[PDB]
Amino acid sequence: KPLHKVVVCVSKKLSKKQSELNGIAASLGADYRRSFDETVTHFIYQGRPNDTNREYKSVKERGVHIVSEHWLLDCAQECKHLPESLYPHTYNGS
Repeated sequence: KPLHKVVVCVSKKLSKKQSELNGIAASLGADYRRSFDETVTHFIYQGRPNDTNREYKSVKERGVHIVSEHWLLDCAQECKHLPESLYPHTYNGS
């Protein structure tokens, strides 16, 4: 369980795939919340440079890790806790 200290929350933006992303997180030992709260450590979000998305801005200011969906996908592929900084919300794929 590489993600044992993680609590993910899938952004509203990624609602279409929330169960998939939560399941990947749980497979790696993480917990998840269905909406954002003070227990979340990692917010899964896809956005753009200088993003004005409301939920993104809110989470950003709380200092929580904001990562691309590809952070979960690649952590699962590698069975490893990959660094968050390689997977900003502006990362769209390899």
